[PDB]
Amino acid sequence: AWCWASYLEEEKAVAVPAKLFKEHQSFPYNKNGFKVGMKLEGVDPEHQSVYCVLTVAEVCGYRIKLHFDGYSDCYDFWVNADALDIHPVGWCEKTGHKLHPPKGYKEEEFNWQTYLKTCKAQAAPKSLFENQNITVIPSGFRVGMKLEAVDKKNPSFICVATVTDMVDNRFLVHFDNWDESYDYWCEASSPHIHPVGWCKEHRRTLITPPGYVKHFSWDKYLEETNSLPAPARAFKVKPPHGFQKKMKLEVVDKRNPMFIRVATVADTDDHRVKVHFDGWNNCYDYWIDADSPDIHPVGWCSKTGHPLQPPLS
Amino acid sequence: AWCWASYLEEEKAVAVPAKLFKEHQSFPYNKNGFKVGMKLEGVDPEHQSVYCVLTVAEVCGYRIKLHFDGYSDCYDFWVNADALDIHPVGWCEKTGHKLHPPKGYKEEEFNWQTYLKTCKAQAAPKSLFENQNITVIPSGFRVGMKLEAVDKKNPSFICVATVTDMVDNRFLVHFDNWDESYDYWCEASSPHIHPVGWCKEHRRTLITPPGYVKHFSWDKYLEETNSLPAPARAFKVKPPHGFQKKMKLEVVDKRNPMFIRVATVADTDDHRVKVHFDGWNNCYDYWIDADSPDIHPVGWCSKTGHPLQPPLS
Ligand SMILES: [Co+2]
Ligand SMILES: [Co+2]
Ligand SMILES: [Co+2]
Ligand SMILES: [Co+2]
Ligand SMILES: [Co+2]
Ligand SMILES: [Co+2]
Ligand SMILES: [Co+2]
Ligand SMILES: [Co+2]
Ligand SMILES: [Co+2]
Ligand SMILES: [Co+2]
Repeated sequence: AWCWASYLEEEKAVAVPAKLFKEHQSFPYNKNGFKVGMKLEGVDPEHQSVYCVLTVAEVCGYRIKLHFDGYSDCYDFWVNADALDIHPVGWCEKTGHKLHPPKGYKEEEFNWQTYLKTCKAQAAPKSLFENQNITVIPSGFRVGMKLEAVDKKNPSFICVATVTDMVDNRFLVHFDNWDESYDYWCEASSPHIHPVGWCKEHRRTLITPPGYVKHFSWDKYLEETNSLPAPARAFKVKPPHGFQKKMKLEVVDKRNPMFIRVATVADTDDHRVKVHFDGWNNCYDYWIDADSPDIHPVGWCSKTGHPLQPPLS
Repeated sequence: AWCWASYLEEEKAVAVPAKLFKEHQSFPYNKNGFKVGMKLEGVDPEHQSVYCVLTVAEVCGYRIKLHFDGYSDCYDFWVNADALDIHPVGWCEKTGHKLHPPKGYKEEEFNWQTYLKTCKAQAAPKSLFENQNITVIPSGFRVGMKLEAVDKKNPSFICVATVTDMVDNRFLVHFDNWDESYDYWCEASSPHIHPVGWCKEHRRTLITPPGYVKHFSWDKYLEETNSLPAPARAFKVKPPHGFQKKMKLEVVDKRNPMFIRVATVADTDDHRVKVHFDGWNNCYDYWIDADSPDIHPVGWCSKTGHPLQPPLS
């Protein structure tokens, strides 16, 4: 019978200290009020500019598995009870964002009120959303501003981007003249964004928009698109995460995300940790942002009622 | 007879745009009120924690050559009329900083009033100091806070440092357990400073203080020295400078600093430009911070009454 106490002893090891985990990573303040069958609205994680109709398909401790109504279960995904890119039924209508209805339906005709009755289902209550009354820190970022952004789907490339929306303390990065498939949400301290002129001065090759870098001028482009660059003072410095090699923690199995496993910090860089699942081969290691809501301190699973997968026997 | 107009034409070249130069680099707002013989107080540029008695030895356009009273002329140095690390007679006494008197004198016995009469000289008036009433931007930096700083004298090395003083919007970086010879003044956006934990996560080797990195803990050290780390949010992002290769500008000859020469941006990095003096061999090129008060737009010398050395014949 395995426990963290004796495991730390035998292994002569140490946990990543609790104080290094941020609010969404650490022990939650409250219970998981979500119930299977509850419906809500959510950003499609692979199409981050798109809002979708979602149902809680499963609940596990402080986490929920969400399902795209009327679509295949292969798209299902797990987030914690306090996730940021989920909203209550009605939020899209309230804020004027476009809501993708379930499969078979027309966007115009969809009507939550009738849909909830048909499905004999309740919407998750508004109290559950940790994002209903977020304290808005002042920011230099505004919709329309341009900048230089890593393509998260191809992180080798830095590209011309624009802020196309803002919600609470987050904003949506969109790559000019590309499909919205590559959009992503981040904040002002993101290590994946830089002011215009960054690439040139760091000897990196800026990917310019399709239909247009050996000539490209930011100035000409800003002028022709009647746009402003995000001011440099708007960007913030990402605090060092302080995670060290060999420290222990609990982390979601990216590949079988129903599980959380005992893990070790194998490696570290300026904004990522390389996680190793104890007892597994090293080819199951992987890199994840050190601020990720899917890594947690020792004890998280216990305190929140989620099973911890012990080290592979 | 050489002029910038015809030189730009013949060379088929372009000036660095005026708008890229910062306030201390660009055309000044007022004349140079300094006069030879005027006395003042100044930071010793090679010992930046030390204040010294200085005399204006020469005036050229908007610049002044300053002399350390009673010491060798080899120490003389040039700054612009609006320099930051010069202060009026009496400033050290006003602010409680230690003033190094001229050679031969005792620090305690030195007395500006009697010294000015003996030398039959006037102190530069307080109006001349662009630093007398500087608008103080709010900052997270406070005296005592620790951080990681490049050694500017050996910029290969990042080392453990502390903020040991603050004046207007600048602060003094001091390397723990080293001589003060390595101190230097900077601001919150300096590319030479980073929060604690930076080095470890960027695969750099932090130089720890003498008398103490394969074991070093920032936490233990902060605790034992009863000190706080400068918060990450206090650091700011250095705006890209926008200087491009082949662009023309005017710049001080670092090696014979009485002269300002026609120059070309030869190379660029994240915070520096490599200047080339037109007509000279490439072995006279050198690197300088792109925010340096010694590089200026085409026309600076004309408008301020400083001679421009044309391209070497
Ligand atoms: Co569709
Ligand atoms: Co577009
Ligand atoms: Co797709
Ligand atoms: Co990254
Ligand atoms: Co970094
Ligand atoms: Co002395
Ligand atoms: Co010291
Ligand atoms: Co010395
Ligand atoms: Co440097
Ligand atoms: Co940089």
